[PDB]
Amino acid sequence: PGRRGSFVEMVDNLRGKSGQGYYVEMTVGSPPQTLNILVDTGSSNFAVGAAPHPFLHRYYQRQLSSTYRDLRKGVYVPYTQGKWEGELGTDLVSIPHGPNVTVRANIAAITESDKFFINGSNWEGILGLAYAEIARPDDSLEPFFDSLVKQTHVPNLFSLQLCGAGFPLNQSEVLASVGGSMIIGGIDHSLYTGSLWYTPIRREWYYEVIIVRVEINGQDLKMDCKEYNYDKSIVDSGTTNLRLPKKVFEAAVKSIKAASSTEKFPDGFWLGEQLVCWQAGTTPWNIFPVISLYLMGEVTNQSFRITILPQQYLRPVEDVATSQDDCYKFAISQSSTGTVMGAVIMEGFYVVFDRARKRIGFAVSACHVHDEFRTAAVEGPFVTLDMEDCGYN
Ligand SMILES: C[C@@H]1C[C@H]1CNC(=O)[C@@H]1C[C@H]1[C@]12CN(c3ncccn3)C[C@H]1CSC(N)=N2
Repeated sequence: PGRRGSFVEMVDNLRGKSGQGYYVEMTVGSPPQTLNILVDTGSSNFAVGAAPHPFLHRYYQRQLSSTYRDLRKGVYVPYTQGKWEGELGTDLVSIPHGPNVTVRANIAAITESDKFFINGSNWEGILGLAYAEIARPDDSLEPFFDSLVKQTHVPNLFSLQLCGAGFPLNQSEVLASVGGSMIIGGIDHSLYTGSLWYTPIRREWYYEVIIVRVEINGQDLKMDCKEYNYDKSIVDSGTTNLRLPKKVFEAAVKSIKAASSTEKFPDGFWLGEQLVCWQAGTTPWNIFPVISLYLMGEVTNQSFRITILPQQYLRPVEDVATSQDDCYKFAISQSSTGTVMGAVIMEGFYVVFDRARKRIGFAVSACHVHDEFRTAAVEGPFVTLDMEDCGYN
């Protein structure tokens, strides 16, 4: 049967790119104040700029909202590479290109920050879509999606199609371009090809999953599978890169270098810091390997795999000269906090966050970048034993 798309009202509601984030339009307050909001599956707070900042063109003005409620409590969120801090309250919230509902939700009004807002990103706040366990300051602060489900008939599921262009976008192009879809309350069949395969959500905190096998061009990385999930593996639209635990990163980069050895790149490239450039149109995709992550299936002793191309893990960037060369950064990097399946991974796939059934679905994205010879893939099943043992305790 032909694939019908039954969520037209939400298709194409995102903008952005992997390096700066994908965002959706929201409104807060009465009368509605429009803000662009980063979709972040790796955190659980709805937090919006609420005071001037050099990188904000607008911000939430609580004094202008008749429906604002002050919770008279602060929240401070320091993290590895930045901080956000603010004041808790509630207000009415809508998603214009979302379900036709308005809900009362917690909002952290950000008053101070450090390397949080991104120059030219076009977003003014973040929508943490993960679970209450990791909400700040504590799990009593109900996340937005939990409020949405509790207050409306919206089904307890959302799905993301993040669409990488495969080439750089400036602020102008990125403002005019469709960056993907967030389907609130359903699955839109127009956004993917082939079958959806589901992996269990291991625990409802982050969107935690279990990786059971890794291959580079079909060659097994051959690590103890616990290494792949040390100390967790998560799906995080608020991270650019595929991030891998130190040991796994070292093994993966060794293998990717070996596969790509017909061309030599500086250390700075492999450290994700330095761009590589080729003459227009000549990027040698074929010398770079595909990468497969096998995920625990829903059936006992079954796994499936997702396969990405260099068109996913090489992130398009602009040159210093803004030349006609095609340039990229290596978007795989080291983690000390587990595997992070970030935006560059997610760009390969339509990802279904099936909270109701405690599972995450993957299918090949209708908007993934590929070439005439290779495409991204989601394939199964494989017989895989002792998969629970891959999880870290
Ligand atoms: C793809 C986009 C270009 C990337 C920029 N990403 C971001 O600015 C992300 C929103 C942030 C955070 C908000 N963070 C946090 N940690 C604990 C509790 C609440 N918030 C951590 C911080 C980094 S990782 C993450 N998923 N979310």
